[PDB]
Amino acid sequence: NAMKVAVLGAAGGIGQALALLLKLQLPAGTDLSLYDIAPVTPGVAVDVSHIPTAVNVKGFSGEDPTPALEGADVVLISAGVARKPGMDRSDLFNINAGIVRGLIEKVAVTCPKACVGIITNPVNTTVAIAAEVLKKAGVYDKRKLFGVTTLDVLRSETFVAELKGLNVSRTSVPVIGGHSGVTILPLLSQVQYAKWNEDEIEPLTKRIQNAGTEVLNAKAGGGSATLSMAQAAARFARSLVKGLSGETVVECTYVEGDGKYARFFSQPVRLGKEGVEEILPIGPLSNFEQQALENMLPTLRADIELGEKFING
Amino acid sequence: AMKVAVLGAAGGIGQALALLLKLQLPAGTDLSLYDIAPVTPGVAVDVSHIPTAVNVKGFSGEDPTPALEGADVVLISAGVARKPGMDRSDLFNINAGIVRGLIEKVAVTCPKACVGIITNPVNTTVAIAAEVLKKAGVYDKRKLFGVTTLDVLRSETFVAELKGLNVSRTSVPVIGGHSGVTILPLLSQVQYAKWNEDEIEPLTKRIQNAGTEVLNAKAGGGSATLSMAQAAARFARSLVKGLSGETVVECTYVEGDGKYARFFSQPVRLGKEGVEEILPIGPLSNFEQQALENMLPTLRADIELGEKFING
Ligand SMILES: [Cl-]
Ligand SMILES: [Cl-]
Ligand SMILES: [Cl-]
Ligand SMILES: [Cl-]
Repeated sequence: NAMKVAVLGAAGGIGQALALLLKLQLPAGTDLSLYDIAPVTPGVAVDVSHIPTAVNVKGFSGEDPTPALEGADVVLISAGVARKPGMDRSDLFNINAGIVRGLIEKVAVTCPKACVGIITNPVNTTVAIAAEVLKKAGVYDKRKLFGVTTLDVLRSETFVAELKGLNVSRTSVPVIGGHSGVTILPLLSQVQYAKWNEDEIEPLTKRIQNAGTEVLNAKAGGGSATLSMAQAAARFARSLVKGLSGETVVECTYVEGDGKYARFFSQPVRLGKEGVEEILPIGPLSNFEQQALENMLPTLRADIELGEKFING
Repeated sequence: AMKVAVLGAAGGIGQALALLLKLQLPAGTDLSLYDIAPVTPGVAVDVSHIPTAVNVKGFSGEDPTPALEGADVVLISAGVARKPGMDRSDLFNINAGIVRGLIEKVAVTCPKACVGIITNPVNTTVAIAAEVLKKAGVYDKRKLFGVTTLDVLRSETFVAELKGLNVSRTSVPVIGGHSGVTILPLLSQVQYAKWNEDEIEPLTKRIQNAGTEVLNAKAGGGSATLSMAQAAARFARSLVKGLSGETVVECTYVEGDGKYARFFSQPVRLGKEGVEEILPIGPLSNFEQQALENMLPTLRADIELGEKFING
């Protein structure tokens, strides 16, 4: 089963780093298709094609992603602008909403059965945009639409391991909710081998929720979280590919589930041959987490409604 | 606890290289990032969120000394890249000065480090680095390298595709230098490959002009950055392994016996002091012997240009 992974937004900061990681991490025989408007894109593919791995790479540019999307099983969307010094979530939605819409319109007609991973922010909102564009095209499969939240997981694993003296490579931290601010809810109470003092929970939780700011407000001037976001995306794509290939994997991801909390909600999901295999429950929460969960819902629902309205008016 | 420093960590190669090193270096290795651009501390914070046991820190401003404290390996990728129509030598005027400045700081801050020059033109900038190191009275031939590893990746890739070999396990030696006519893949030493008369020259020319092929395909967006980062990361991993006591052999541009040129790329066993032993190029085919004769005058001029930038 020769998998095909397409990257829409392969010329941007996240996109190029993601192209590199996929070239190095994808299983042998996988096809990697890179697309973006900029004419540098075919050149990004040629650059990447020189790395000696058994992953076939092709690059495409111009206004039409259809050629790049041919036979795609996984479509990763990293197009648009990332959060940079002096930009609010409003700037992201302002620029990225129309970009995501146009790309999904092409996914809908070119590879409607692909699993789509939305990396472009704000994920809470941009995933709803994608769902509505797919619905309008009459091909919406909620098992195949994902908001990539994995970066919150990487950050959680890194900080928990640092603070509690655990193995950074083998520490597991579930993260539920959404992908921004108070919607990011790391389930610190479910981490093994970590004894928490009351005073550590809130500061660590706020640190994880506000981690993007540490990058933007770094000394001397700061920048965007380009590289960690690419690795988070690559890690997610890896899990999707495994699921599509028949291997059992579980990832916290933003999907349209039972709607008990919000239409879209990130929780553990077992991935399979059709994308979502089973949306697993969030498990037991501490009083702090239960409270944090209840607190985020109005913000999350608003993020969702903003994306739905962008397409439906 | 080994320490790897990247001078030019905010550029295209640099950022990608910071990412790969964070993911590929052994557990407990320190990674230090520096660039004049003020985004560099942010690049390190960005990379630090990736959960691996590699500790990373970033530095900016005009002084790289803080970034070089205790470095065992120093990778220099700073400077500008090619524009469509240029050869690697046309970058000399801008990059010669950037390399000199950085090496003056390496010379006084971490003179015992293995220095890998990625900044083009490598054939010349390595010579610049050597002479700067000599004026500081700390030049150690065993610790200065021109990174040619991208020629090896390209060779491995093109040979595996053309000859039906395993791309992960095909070994292709590459000698000479790092420029159009100085890159010499020793296709005759590749195992499991019967070469047709008409296959050798086109494949050699393809390996030699690969940098130009990426440059043209990017349509003004620069030269190779992503494959170059992996090539630089692989070379760094080999140096670290050598420094740690493991045996590894890599084709790399170093100051040897001067038989071909003062600096020449050939297989080198790496060890605790950097170069452990510069190995012979082995048997060459008639085509390879002739390709080697044809490059020597160009290679010698590339070196002399770098020597004259510092000495006069
Ligand atoms: Cl490699
Ligand atoms: Cl979001
Ligand atoms: Cl890697
Ligand atoms: Cl990871």
